[PDB]
Amino acid sequence: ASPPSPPRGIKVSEVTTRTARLSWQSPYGNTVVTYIVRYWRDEQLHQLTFQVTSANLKDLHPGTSYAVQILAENDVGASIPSRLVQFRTIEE
Repeated sequence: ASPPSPPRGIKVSEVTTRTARLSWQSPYGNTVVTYIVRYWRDEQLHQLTFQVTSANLKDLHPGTSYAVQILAENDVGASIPSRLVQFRTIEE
């Protein structure tokens, strides 16, 4: 066994004033893998976990730039992070 490879194909599907919806694909095979979503304002650091390859980030600041990483995790440990994805919430 070994840590999983990174999540793949990360897309920011929708963005609103206070939410951002994320989509991705499971990592290349290395067992059960879950995910760690780290996001922050790009100008506190937030971290949430998910079992499915989608996440709706909530109660974000309007008209704000965000960075987001996603990591895969199994019972060995976490993958190397995704590349950083940039998105921007809609102004109020």
